[PDB]
Amino acid sequence: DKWEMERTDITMKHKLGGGQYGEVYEGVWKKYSLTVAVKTLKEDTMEVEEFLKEAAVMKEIKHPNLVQLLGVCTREPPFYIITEFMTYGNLLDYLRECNRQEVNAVVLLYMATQISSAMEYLEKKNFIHRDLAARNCLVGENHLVKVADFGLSRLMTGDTYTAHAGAKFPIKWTAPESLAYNKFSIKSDVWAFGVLLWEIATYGMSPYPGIDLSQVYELLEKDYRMERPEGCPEKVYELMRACWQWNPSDRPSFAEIHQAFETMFQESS
Ligand SMILES: Cc1cc(Nc2cc(N3CCN(C)CC3)nc(Sc3ccc(NC(=O)C4CC4)cc3)n2)[nH]n1
Repeated sequence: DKWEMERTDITMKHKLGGGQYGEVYEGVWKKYSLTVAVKTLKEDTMEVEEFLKEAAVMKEIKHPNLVQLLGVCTREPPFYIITEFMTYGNLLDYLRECNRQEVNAVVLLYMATQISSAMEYLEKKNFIHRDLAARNCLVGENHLVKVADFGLSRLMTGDTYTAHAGAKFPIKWTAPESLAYNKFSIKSDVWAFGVLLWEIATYGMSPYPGIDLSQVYELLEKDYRMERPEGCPEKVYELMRACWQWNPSDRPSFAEIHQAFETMFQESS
């Protein structure tokens, strides 16, 4: 189709992300002399049919805060996924390494607003992300933020995906129903967003610090929750806590979350 590229239309410049993100490069889309992100997938690093579905899904995503697909090479391995280049890389290192006089309270609101905007779009369009976290958000000029959207899944909003047993999750971002029953839904993304909020409010501290992963589920079922971060506005902490309701249906929608942050951000200005 229109998205398919020739592998030679692109030239690679630099390895990106120190291994933490696989075979990924800063590249050049030669025609337009445009810097792009390139992800190359060797065989035996993914199942082909599922990769193609993930690529098919990206093709339908158009939102200012979701990484924009530019093209794909999907005939002979290695496969390429080509996207717009986000200059500053992942939001986790960005929060950790930033000048906080510049990346201040109002910028943090701005970043949370952008991300919830992305998630509201996914919510409207029947997708779930299942790995929402600061490390999977990308930052560009002027604190522009985009959620990485390569591995999204089609699921009717409100329905539940039951992942296979033996599936491994990033425990500290993972909702109770997901940890216990492998059940994922837009509401488990809302849970994960709450943790993303905490990462933002703390400028990229590791969540549940010091806590053994084996004990996290048990703590949560007894209504333990991370404490309000130093400096974090109470309304924002309230949003965090609303996102970490035990009952999935008690969590707000992303449409409601984004509106709340919209207000705060425009007010903070
Ligand atoms: C997708 C995308 C990624 C980027 N930009 C960047 C930029 C970046 N660098 C920015 C500059 N610092 C100093 C080093 C890291 N490091 C990464 S690390 C990285 C690279 C790729 C992916 N993911 C993908 O390519 C998925 C879409 C196929 C995730 C993280 N990504 N722009 N657009």
